[PDB]
Amino acid sequence: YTRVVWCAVGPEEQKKCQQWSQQSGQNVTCATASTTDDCIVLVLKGEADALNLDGGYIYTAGKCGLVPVLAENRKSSKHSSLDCVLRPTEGYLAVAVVKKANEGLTWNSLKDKKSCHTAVDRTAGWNIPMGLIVNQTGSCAFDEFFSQSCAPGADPKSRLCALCAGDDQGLDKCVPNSKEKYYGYTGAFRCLAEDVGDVAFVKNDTVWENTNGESTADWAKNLNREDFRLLCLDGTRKPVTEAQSCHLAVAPNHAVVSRSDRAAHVKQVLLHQQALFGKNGKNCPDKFCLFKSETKNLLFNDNTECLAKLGGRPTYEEYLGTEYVTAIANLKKCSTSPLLEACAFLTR
Amino acid sequence: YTRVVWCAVGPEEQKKCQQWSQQSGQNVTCATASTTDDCIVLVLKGEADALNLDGGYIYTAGKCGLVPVLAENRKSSKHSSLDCVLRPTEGYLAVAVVKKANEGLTWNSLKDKKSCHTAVDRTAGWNIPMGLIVNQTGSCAFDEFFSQSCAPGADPKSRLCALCAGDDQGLDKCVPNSKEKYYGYTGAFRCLAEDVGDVAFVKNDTVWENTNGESTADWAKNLNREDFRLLCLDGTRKPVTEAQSCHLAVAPNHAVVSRSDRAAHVKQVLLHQQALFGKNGKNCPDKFCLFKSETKNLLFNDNTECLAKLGGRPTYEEYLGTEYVTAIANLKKCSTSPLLEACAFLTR
Ligand SMILES: *[C@@H]1O[C@H](CO)[C@@H](O[C@@H]2O[C@H](CO)[C@@H](O[C@@H]3O[C@H](CO)[C@@H](O)[C@H](O)[C@@H]3O)[C@H](O)[C@H]2NC(C)=O)[C@H](O)[C@H]1NC(C)=O
Ligand SMILES: *[C@@H]1O[C@H](CO)[C@@H](O[C@@H]2O[C@H](CO)[C@@H](O[C@@H]3O[C@H](CO)[C@@H](O)[C@H](O)[C@@H]3O)[C@H](O)[C@H]2NC(C)=O)[C@H](O)[C@H]1NC(C)=O
Ligand SMILES: *[C@@H]1O[C@H](CO)[C@@H](O[C@@H]2O[C@H](CO)[C@@H](O[C@@H]3O[C@H](CO)[C@@H](O)[C@H](O)[C@@H]3O)[C@H](O)[C@H]2NC(C)=O)[C@H](O)[C@H]1NC(C)=O
Ligand SMILES: *[C@@H]1O[C@H](CO)[C@@H](O[C@@H]2O[C@H](CO)[C@@H](O[C@@H]3O[C@H](CO)[C@@H](O)[C@H](O)[C@@H]3O)[C@H](O)[C@H]2NC(C)=O)[C@H](O)[C@H]1NC(C)=O
Ligand SMILES: *[C@@H]1O[C@H](CO)[C@@H](O)[C@H](O)[C@H]1NC(C)=O
Ligand SMILES: *[C@@H]1O[C@H](CO)[C@@H](O)[C@H](O)[C@H]1NC(C)=O
Ligand SMILES: [Fe+3]
Ligand SMILES: [Fe+3]
Repeated sequence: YTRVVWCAVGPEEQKKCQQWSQQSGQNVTCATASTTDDCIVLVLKGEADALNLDGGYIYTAGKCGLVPVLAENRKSSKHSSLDCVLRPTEGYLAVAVVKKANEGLTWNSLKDKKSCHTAVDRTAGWNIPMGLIVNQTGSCAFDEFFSQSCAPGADPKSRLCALCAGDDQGLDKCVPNSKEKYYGYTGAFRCLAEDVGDVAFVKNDTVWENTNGESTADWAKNLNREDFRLLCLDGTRKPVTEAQSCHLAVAPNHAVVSRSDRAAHVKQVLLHQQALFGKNGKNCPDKFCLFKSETKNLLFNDNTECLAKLGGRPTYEEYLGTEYVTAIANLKKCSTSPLLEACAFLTR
Repeated sequence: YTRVVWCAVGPEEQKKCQQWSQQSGQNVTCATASTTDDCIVLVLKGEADALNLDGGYIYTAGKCGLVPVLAENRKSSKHSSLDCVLRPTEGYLAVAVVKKANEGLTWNSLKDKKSCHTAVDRTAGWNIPMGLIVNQTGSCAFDEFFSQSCAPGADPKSRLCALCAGDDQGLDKCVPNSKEKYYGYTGAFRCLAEDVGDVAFVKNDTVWENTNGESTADWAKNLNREDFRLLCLDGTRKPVTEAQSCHLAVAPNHAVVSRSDRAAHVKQVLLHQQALFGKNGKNCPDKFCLFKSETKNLLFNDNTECLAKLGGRPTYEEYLGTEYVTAIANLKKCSTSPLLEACAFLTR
């Protein structure tokens, strides 16, 4: 079996996948599922081979025995002659975002506000913010800390999914895939920009990438950077330019995960695949571009220069980092998770 | 060893072979095996010398180091003046064939349909259709694409062998030799003519050759040309008369293969052998006709005028054509093969 079966989450990621298969000549093929946890189960079960996960989902995959393969790398500030595949990975900035018009909304005034999230169990939209909120309150009532939220993945009949809009017919409310209007980085931002929520937990890069006409989709083009403000742990409301000291935490990059037995092969294929269809690649933009999806961060983030290597075969722990592992572990004492609990025997 | 040891597949091909031996005065003799792969292994091992293979089987033979010797060549409409052994080869038309009666079955609704095939790994019955289906779906789960199939050679306990009937006691279900009821071109057709399947992947010529009493065997004689029809890649359902732009792909002719050292010998013996017992032959029909097989396409196709030479020194690649070689290679990224793996190994 020399093909690598990519798991796509939802029809958008699935149609991109379909193309990737065709252009790579079935070097890559596609399994599909509604949610990322379903895909993690597909990879567990041998019906798929690999997928690109947010660090939060990498915690779950690693609890189920999967390992990381290749990290994402995005344009750096240091500017290095070292090649993208060899350049050290940077992290990204998890930040809270508000409309500047809503004054008097600081860190310490978030209770009973409407919040927007990428999805449940992701790093910027959930793990870091909710972990911090639980730490301060001394309470596991993250479910009742906000009046309403949109957090795809949560209990669909809960208040954490009250704000999620579904697709366009309004169906599949709060499924954690891009079919949902407010899924993901982009979706949490949109959720804020149409003021369905008061704060959005995203990354630094989302704010710039969707403001000042960088996205010429409906909601986004008209958006404006100065109308938005980064809440800090201190209690301030700084502008987006001040992200380097107004960030909630530093988040490990979305990385590819696979089973151990299939790791080295998947890496191989992917290293070559990005040569063919990556940023500066032979068939990019002729036949297919792997890291470009028309602003929907499909399969990978759109701002991915390339997939960088890692040192050795790292575990999910080494990759994510002892301290982020602990922050996650602690947030998860507040909440049992089916996939996590079914797998919990693998690490005892 | 001036004898050419022909490999026969099944007792049916074996008993025709036997006669061919006797009349040719042991200029040719017979080895036997259950399947075509087994015969290719006999040629590898020096235990046989040559046999006539479908283009798909020629790819496998070529991965194991065998070379083509003489193509089959069929009654043409054009050129027709250069003698048969010197006439350029034309290819053949791989087509999908359905009962006309079954409306609402085009190309794009073949999922969950019942399929009939010549055998696994052949050009018209397997490689071209499945290759396209895998390309369309972006998925290597071709085994689960059709509800049931008959594809001799597949895992006999699988669903791709569910429909195959065996011989007459029903034994040897789904072995890819003519003793199984739905093996080969003819066998795929019949699988349709008795509606055990909904589509059959065969060549143009099979359709005419079994309809309108062109065959006076049981199932075939009563057939009508217009009760069967050809699905197109566009999605149409045009007549068999319309084969020329409702063809799935162009198929390289069934060719004889041998080991590389024995090629030039086998050629001469065969060119002389067809002079003796061929279409236009001194001992045909008197004592033996090499290209007539009791309507069972034994050893060679029945519509074979003769064996034509090949241009230059061809590899299995050159003969089949750079593009169909790739169509095969990709479909085989979805499936490991024992003989191919042993040959990817031992010859290197
Ligand atoms: C699909 O995946 C295959 C498998 O990796 C890719 O084919 C491989 O790519 C190149 C193109 O010929 C070959 O690599 C080179 O081989 C030669 C030795 O002859 C040498 O320059 C280097 O050692 C280098 O590795 C390799 O032979 C080839 N593999 C096969 C089996 O042909 C292919 O590029 C991928 N295509 C797409 C569209 O994804
Ligand atoms: C927060 O996210 C934004 C958006 O990704 C980051 O800004 C981006 O930073 C890179 C590197 O600093 C910029 O590239 C630089 O731009 C100049 C063009 O003047 C170019 O010559 C250099 O080669 C260099 O790559 C990039 O333009 C910029 N993106 C946008 C949309 O402005 C920012 O660095 C992040 N902030 C923190 C604190 O990490
Ligand atoms: C089996 O194969 C051998 C070939 O190796 C056949 O032997 C050949 O038999 C013919 C006579 O039938 C000989 O032909 C000669 O041709 C010239 C014309 O250029 C003529 O002048 C001679 O008088 C003679 O007719 C030929 O020499 C001979 N070849 C060998 C190598 O001995 C044999 O007939 C084949 N038998 C069957 C049943 O296939
Ligand atoms: C699809 O397959 C059918 C059957 O294999 C092809 O029809 C056959 O075509 C040959 C050559 O065109 C015909 O031979 C002709 O016979 C007549 C005598 O009646 C003669 O006038 C011509 O000189 C030529 O020799 C043959 O009769 C015909 N067979 C049948 C049963 O109709 C057809 O050409 C194939 N079409 C495509 C597009 O591949
Ligand atoms: C089949 O794959 C080819 C490349 O091998 C691609 O160009 C084509 O688009 C694929 N088929 C379809 C229906 O897209
Ligand atoms: C809160 O602070 C940090 C989380 O940022 C954590 O290390 C610490 O254990 C927590 N303690 C309490 C009492 O919440
Ligand atoms: Fe993330
Ligand atoms: Fe064939």
